[PDB]
Amino acid sequence: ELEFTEGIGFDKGFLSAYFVTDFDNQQAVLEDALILLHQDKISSLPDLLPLLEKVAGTGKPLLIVAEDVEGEALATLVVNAIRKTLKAVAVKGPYFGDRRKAFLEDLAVVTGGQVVNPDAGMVLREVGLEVLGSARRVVVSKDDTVIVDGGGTAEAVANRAKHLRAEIDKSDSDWDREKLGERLAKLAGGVAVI
Repeated sequence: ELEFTEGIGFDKGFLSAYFVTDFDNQQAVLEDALILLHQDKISSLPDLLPLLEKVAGTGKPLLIVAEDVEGEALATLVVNAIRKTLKAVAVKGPYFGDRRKAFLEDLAVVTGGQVVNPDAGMVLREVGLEVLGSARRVVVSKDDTVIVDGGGTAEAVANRAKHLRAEIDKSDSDWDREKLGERLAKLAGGVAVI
């Protein structure tokens, strides 16, 4: 079809009500935000602090999409979001297994960021603003997240789309093909135009 819903979204909402910016619509709204995509779970504050201090210094709000966010890391995130010293929201990644990791890569592609993957050998404590994606607008609801106009490049998006189409033609499972198809549809609507 030619119709599509603006931005890229998934059925995962905020991890804490303390991140809510508008209780009328029960959602957290971020404008011109920075986006951290983390493969694993974020819990250690020391490991996350260095990047958070950098982000806090930028004045832009932050969306965090990880396997899960908890412990002392979630706490300082909540606290600083309340004080507004760092307007942020933490959300959990949508799917599971390879599909889960593949979707974070999709998000990184459309937002122009880089997935932080400790399993690959990366270390959060040493990453800078370069690993962060960007989006003109982010809206996190109780059970869903939508990202509008990501900062990804034309070639990264085009290549990812070509990659998904190839996966669709080499798939011998209708169930699988359909999942790939929905990722392709979402991908397209997440990037910024003009």
